[PDB]
Amino acid sequence: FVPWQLGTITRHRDELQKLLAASLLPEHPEESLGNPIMTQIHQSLQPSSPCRVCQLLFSLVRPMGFFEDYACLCFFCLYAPHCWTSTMAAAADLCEIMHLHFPEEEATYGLFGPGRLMGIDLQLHFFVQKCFKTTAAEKILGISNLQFLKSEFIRGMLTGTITFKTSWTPCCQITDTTTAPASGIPELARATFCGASRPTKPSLLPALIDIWSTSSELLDPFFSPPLQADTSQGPCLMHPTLGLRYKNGTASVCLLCECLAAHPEAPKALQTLQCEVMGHIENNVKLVDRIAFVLDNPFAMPYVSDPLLRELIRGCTPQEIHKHLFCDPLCALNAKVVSEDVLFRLPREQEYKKLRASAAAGQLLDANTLFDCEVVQTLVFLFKGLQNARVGKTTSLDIIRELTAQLKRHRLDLAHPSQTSHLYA
Amino acid sequence: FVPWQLGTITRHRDELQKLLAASLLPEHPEESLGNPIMTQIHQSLQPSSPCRVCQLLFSLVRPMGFFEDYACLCFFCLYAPHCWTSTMAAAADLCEIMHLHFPEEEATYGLFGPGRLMGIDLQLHFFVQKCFKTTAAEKILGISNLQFLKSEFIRGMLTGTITFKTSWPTPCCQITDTTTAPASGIPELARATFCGASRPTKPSLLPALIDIWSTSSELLDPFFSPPLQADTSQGPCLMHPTLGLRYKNGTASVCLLCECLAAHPEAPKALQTLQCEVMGHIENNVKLVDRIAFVLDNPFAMPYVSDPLLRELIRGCTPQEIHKHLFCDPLCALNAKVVSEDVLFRLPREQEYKKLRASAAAGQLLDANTLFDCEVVQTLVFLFKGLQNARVGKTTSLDIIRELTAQLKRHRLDLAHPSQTSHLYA
Ligand SMILES: [Zn+2]
Ligand SMILES: [Zn+2]
Ligand SMILES: [Zn+2]
Ligand SMILES: [Zn+2]
Ligand SMILES: [Zn+2]
Ligand SMILES: [Zn+2]
Repeated sequence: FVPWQLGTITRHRDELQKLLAASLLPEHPEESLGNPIMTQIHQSLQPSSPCRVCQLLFSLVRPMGFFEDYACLCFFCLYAPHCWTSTMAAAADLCEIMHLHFPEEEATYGLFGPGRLMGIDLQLHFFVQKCFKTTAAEKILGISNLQFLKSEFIRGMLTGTITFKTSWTPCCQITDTTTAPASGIPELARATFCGASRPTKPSLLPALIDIWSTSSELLDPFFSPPLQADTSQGPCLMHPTLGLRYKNGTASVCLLCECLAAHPEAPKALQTLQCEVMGHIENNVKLVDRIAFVLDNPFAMPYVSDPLLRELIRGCTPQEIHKHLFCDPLCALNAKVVSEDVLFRLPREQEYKKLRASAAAGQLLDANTLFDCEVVQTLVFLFKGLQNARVGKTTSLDIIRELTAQLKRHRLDLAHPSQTSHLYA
Repeated sequence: FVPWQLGTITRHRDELQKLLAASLLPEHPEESLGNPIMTQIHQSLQPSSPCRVCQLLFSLVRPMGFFEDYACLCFFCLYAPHCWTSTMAAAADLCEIMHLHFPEEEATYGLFGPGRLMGIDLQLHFFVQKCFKTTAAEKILGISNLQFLKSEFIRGMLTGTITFKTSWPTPCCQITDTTTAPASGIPELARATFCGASRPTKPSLLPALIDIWSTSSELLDPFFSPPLQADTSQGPCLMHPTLGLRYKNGTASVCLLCECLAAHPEAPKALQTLQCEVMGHIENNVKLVDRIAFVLDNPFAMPYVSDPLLRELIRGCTPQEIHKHLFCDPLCALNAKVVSEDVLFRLPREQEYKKLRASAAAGQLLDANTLFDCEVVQTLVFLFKGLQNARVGKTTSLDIIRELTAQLKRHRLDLAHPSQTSHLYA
């Protein structure tokens, strides 16, 4: 069983349809007193609510093919960026794990939608809170403080306003002066996915473009949206920012972060683009002009094989590319955690079988070895929260002050977060 | 091809008139819902919009001496003050460079105006942001923070209010790197090319200044005819750093002595000699504005100035304009520190000039102005002019003033205290 397979998405087009419909915003929220979808998402974001996915799983465990297939999904999620595509894929792969190991269970059918799992529940379990990580007991209270803050500011993005200064061991491996520097993905994963030997799994770009052009205007039939649904903002309740807002030629749903999780050569295609932008021009041309100059060229970016991804990146505005490579802290967090090999290279069966054994034995899920820091993660969500919701000016500049300090402690070079918050969505 | 030539201005009177017309303010701005000129300038000042001049250039390369003629223009700007005249000259010399090396492409004609280039675009590219300086890649992010601040406060001067403490942050420049020697002058290649009494000077740009600004403004109390429905009391001020002409205490937001620094070959040394006369001749406690009046009442004043036009202009300025320029305004101080009258106005020796161009086209001479170059001090100067010409909160206004005073002392610039200056002058 392997995650991130476009085929798994098409197989469950029926169930996902229930998930995609349930992840759209109401067309006219002001004309109803409530809405059951928003009520449940809002409930998932209250700090003392149960985790609906953790509760589903415990329901099923009170085989062997199951702890080893589930631990694969967890490992893939741990090495995946935070975005819509990762939630879609984790949704599909959770269907498959449930249809594989539990075909007789009623929880397996009608898995998504109102009263069952929702997009936000996937986000919380696999990406925001990472319930699957193996963590020591003495780290539990500390983690809950940070999870509390994340829930509050994510809920703020849903409802529109916020209700830190009171609330705020080295935090991670980077700030750890003892540790040996990060090699890369752990050894067993490098053995299993790496090497010129490997063909690619199918790209998720077609599904992404279908769903989002059908149910939003992000890009100006797998998914059919209802009316009394907001077809201008897409299935954004599966995205970290919970909405689609436009500013300065950018949008709150970053398309290049979607590419990091939906296409096999996006991680490095962008890393080389960043290198071309910094290195080719040797004078004081500003970053959005450098991007226009690099991508003005008719052959632009030959290092990218798939002409579709090339067509997409060259179609982005210089502001979208500026925001993603140099400004937004969540884009920076997304780029540092992804492993394009784990996500998209077809695994070698001999090495994969030990990986499943090791992960289900609880050995590869303690931390993302490329980047893993709940402190920086939390501030990234706090920042996106002040960017997308009403927040007090004084806490707002408190977050900005601390995020900048941590960005430097962790060797992440961005424009100043206050500039980023002025410029972009 | 040599920049800063009155002749270059004269031949392109056609394109340059179109720039001056597009550089006046609306006559009655409140009676229209918008204005395409103001909308575009305001668009050029947003931090994530492209540089129109950079975009013109890349569109033109996507010859063998274009890169060297453009690099000469850049070198001159680097050693030119920030003012109307320097924007006019860069406009003219950009025309000339386009007719020499790109005469069949349509971009060259209709170079200026709505939908094309504007004064703000020339100012941003050649003077405020200096896109041509050779900068290391690892320093770009930091630079964009400072350019952000500059754009915002210049945009405030355009619209009237501002929309620092959040964004503000090794020596910053050669002045505060106290392990280096104190600056002596322009590079050797430039010294060889421009210096020596043997060298004849190019024509004074003062007539062009005096003509254009008297026909389309009141700054002085036909190259250019202004349209109707335009504010003919403020001149082509959208080519000037303050984006308007306002008056206070016998001064105006357009400083005439800064125009002279860029428009006339002996203004830099004349004013520095005047500064010595003002400081040194009186030996008792007479105020600076009276000392200025005493030096310039004498009928034989400033005999070190040969050109009687420059001499009469300086002597006609009010003691506040001269007080403001020599002792108070921080943008006037930066302008005096950056300018080289030799580069701008002495006829180059062609054998050494060929070496200059090769160096400048190879990027070696555009790393930094060796007389003064500090983007920190540049940014604070634009912040201060912004609080002076636009609505800014009291707490952030007094924050700029205190940081600017600290940097002024750290860079050995002796000015009156900026709070005094902000109270006194435009
Ligand atoms: Zn969970
Ligand atoms: Zn950390
Ligand atoms: Zn992104
Ligand atoms: Zn430029
Ligand atoms: Zn300095
Ligand atoms: Zn001046």
